[PDB]
Amino acid sequence: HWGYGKHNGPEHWHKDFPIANGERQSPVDIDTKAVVQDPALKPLALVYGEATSRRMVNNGHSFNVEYDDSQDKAVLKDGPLTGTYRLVQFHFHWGSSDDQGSEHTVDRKKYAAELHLVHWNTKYGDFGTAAQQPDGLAVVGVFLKVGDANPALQKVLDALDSIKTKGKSTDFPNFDPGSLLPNVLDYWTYPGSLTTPPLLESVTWIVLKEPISVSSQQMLKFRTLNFNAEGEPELLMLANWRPAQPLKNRQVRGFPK
Ligand SMILES: [Zn+2]
Repeated sequence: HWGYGKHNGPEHWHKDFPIANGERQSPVDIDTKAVVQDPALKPLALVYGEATSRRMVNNGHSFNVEYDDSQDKAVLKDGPLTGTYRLVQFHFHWGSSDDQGSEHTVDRKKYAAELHLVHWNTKYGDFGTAAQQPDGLAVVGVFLKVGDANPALQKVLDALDSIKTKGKSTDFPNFDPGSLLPNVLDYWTYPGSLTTPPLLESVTWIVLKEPISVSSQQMLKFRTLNFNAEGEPELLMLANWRPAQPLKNRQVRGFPK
């Protein structure tokens, strides 16, 4: 019953998911003057060479590109992390116009979209178990800044016609998730939550400082998706972002500064 409209949107999620008003909620605004250095932090290690994409799916809230996380195929290590995290899926958040859509903001600046690469700590054996633990998940966030068309990204947007409505899926093999990363991997990090229900406070957020590009024409395609299933009255997926939440006792750290 949750979504992003007037009566089911982020303001109302707390009715079914009281943790929405928790102490470690995401996204947040990254106040760059407040960012702290920490000598414990390392370079990110994105070990995506053997990444194996499987399918793309419209789940009525966004669309996900799913990865085979049966083995250590595409992993995230180092950065702020202890141990090894496996990539399970990535997905996007976007807005109804180009001036908004990112979930994290940077000194209150909003980008057109935000990509989330979701990973789980292999110490827990499976995603479901990892998801209930403070150190269980790690999500890399990447901003999409309107400008030049992005080839790579197009490679994803072309498949959207095959999954217009809720529950539809399409084969999507051999997509390199590294192709959607900036080449410089400087990051901000803070302890946070999933940005969609159930909003579990089990995420180590790693938000890249450098955006990737997307054109205005490309942004249109995200907005062609349907929230509804086929045979139901149309309700376009015009926007699917949660706004910034109170930072409360937390500090954002930056690497390398
Ligand atoms: Zn997300």
